Amino acid sequence: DNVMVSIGPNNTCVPASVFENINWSVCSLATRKLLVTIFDRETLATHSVTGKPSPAFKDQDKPLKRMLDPGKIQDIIFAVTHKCNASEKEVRNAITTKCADENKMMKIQNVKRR
Amino acid sequence: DNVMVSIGPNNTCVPASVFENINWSVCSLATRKLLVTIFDRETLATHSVTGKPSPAFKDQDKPLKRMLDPGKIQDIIFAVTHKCNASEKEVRNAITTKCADENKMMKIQNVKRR
DNA sequence: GTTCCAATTGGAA
DNA sequence: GTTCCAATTGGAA
Repeated sequence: DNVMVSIGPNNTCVPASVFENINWSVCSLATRKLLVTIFDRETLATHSVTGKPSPAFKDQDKPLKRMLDPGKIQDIIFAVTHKCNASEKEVRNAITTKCADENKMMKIQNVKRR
Repeated sequence: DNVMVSIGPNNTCVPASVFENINWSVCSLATRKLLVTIFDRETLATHSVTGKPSPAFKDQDKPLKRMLDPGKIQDIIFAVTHKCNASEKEVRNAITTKCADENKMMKIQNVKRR
């Protein structure tokens, strides 16, 4: 059987095969694995943790990214903080970085498309 | 005629009275107090952890900032990681933030002046 | 010695 | 269909 594991109070799930194979000793890698299991790469590339614009590029024409599903993010934070003993801030920083990483990859694939 | 405590292996010293009263329970607050004891405002407002420009502003001509004394910064990281059980990255982030904060205050006081 | 925060960036390893 | 880093920013609190 392919058993789904509930990772937090909002019942966001990942397969047991994924959950049991996460290295919970490295916060950032655990967070990245959950993210690519729960969200498609396109979502990660076009969304952010908070949905707020960067203060450093105010009055510009950068796309405004919407926030990732808050209930799913809350569950990821729940799981990683309880299993890695990291702070919520540490988990959120890993999500910010992963979203930025996926955005970079999307920009590359768009260049190919022309 | 006071005791100067060495906070790390490079022998960066602060007065014992300052050392004994630092808030070692909050990494960033300990770091900030060490910074204002060890460096003057002008230095904090015009220097950075690495002395390298931001990758986010390469097309702009932002003011250059020199690197804060590495021996002293290494000692600040030593002190805080040992007495607050923070990570080196956490301490360095606190330094980045304090430098940015003092740079902001310098700029504010200029507007205020004229 | 305001203090802390997260979005964006180029590029090393 | 990589991972991680630090400088800059406006603004919450």
